[PDB]
Amino acid sequence: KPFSLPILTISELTNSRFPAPIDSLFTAQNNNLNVQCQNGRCTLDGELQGTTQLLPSGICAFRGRLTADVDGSHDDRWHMQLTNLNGTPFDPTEDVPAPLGTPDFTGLLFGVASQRNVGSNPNTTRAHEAVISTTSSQFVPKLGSVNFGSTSTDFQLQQPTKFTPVGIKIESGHEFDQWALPRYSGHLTLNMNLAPPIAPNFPGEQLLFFRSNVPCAGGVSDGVIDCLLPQEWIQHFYQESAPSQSDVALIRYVNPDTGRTLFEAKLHRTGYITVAHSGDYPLVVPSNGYFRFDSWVNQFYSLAPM
Amino acid sequence: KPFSLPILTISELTNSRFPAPIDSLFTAQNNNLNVQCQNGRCTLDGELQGTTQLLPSGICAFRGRLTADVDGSHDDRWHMQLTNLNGTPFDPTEDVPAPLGTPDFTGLLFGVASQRNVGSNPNTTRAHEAVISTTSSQFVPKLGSVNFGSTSTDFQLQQPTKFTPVGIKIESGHEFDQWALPRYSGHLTLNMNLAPPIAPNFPGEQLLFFRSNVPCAGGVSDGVIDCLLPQEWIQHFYQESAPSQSDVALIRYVNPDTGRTLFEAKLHRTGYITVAHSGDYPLVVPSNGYFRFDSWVNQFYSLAPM
Repeated sequence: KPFSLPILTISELTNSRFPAPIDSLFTAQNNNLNVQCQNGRCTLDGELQGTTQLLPSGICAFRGRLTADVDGSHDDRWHMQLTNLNGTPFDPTEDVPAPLGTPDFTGLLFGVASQRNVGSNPNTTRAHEAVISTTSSQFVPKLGSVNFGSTSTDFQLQQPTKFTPVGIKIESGHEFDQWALPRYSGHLTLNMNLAPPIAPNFPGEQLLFFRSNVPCAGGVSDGVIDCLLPQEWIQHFYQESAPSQSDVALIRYVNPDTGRTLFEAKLHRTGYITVAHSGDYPLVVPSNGYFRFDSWVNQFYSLAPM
Repeated sequence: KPFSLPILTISELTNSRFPAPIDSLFTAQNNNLNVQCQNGRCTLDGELQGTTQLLPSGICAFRGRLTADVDGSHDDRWHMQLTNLNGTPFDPTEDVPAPLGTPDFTGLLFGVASQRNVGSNPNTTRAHEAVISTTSSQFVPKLGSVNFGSTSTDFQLQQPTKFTPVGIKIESGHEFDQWALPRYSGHLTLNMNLAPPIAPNFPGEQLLFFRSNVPCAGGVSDGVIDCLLPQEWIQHFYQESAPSQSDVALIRYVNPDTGRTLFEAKLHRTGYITVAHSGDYPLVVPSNGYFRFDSWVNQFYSLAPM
């Protein structure tokens, strides 16, 4: 079964680490960065890794029930007992770092918490701005719960609850670090079942990122979130499950109108891209362009400079 | 090129008319309902119709700039001049009903309006709850603008602005009607370039819907939004572009574990499903099940009763 990429321009792609469109492509200078995001991780033959699931609506989202109000012990007073995103009960013994979709960054996640009542007063509803701090002592998704704070006090306990992500938030003491994983089991615990760290293994090569500037609810921020593979590619690989014939798939960025190849890159088996370049650089590419699979190669293949 | 469906269970599908997961399948009694949604419209050979675009993040979303504050003339004081979702300028002469992604229902759309400054004070940001009424006189997306109201007055004019949808809202005088199209060019205008109305053309057959219960920011509502094709199918057809060999594709709902076919349905060329059934009915199907393409048939094919 031949490997392939979907035919999608940059404005037809979704970030796999935040529900947002891709804004640009970016290659970053190497500086011993531990790149170990847990969303947007997938092998080329379609094996999802880390906390990666298929739905853009699932990325940085939560589902469960509010079971406690801990006002006066924590600023994030609303205690949310999690289920899986599909509503099945969360199983802490599953060999994953956290429930699928859980945020993989350090900072304030801004969104909306909503409820739809069951029991008496069925289908009464409410929804308000809410913030989840991924550094809070109450951010323990692998243990089965997270907390959020809100300006509104109009939340009901023991009712079905959903958190819809919208953006990030910058506050004093809460800087945003997209490459620092949260502690999924809370303070003084270490993470387990992680998708491995990623890095170029070849001299002169740098990682290529799919970059989004996501919304931010106050503070100075470019809202940058970089993913290794767009969500549509992950969805595509999952469907196709094409066997990887080598550890490296050469891909060509093409202009469909002219037919010209604009540059070439290495698409690695474990699901990331490298290019031959030195220095930070936002790629200057046409709006109609996209990657195409060329051929299987190996680790020793020398990329034409970008 | 052989036609096919993606292999996705119900909990791996996204609604094409609101960014939400599919919750259930539902067949509805016939009662001369004008079904003419404009999102989630696509032919089986991959031609998008109405206001349909590819990104779940684009469904019911807006992008543009705030260019006026009309407080004291309209409750929805913030005047948002639209661009296309990919940032290109909106072109009113394009043969579409409205910019791609525009909501196709009557009611209050609840979400978050956010901004990221350009010019001096670059990358300052803000985001607040906001509501868009699709019945407002200021809801004129085909003319190039929409308005929203907000509890916050902290919005800046002439700055890049985005509206992220979260749910619907129920207020007195603003009932929600998922099957009534808004007036894309405003009061006293009629819509143009619409994807056609849909209906069963066969005795004993009813439409099958992919149903979501979406969030709601107050009021009694089941939050039902029904789409004709999930977004992933649309994305799949767009990629494949398999020629339709007839006007009807027989599809089989299957249990992968047992191998059994649970029921059969007609997948029509113009992009909707019918089943043989009489009465409203939420389908009782296993969580692991999904549709598979069987064969091309014609209008005269008689479905096994469901």
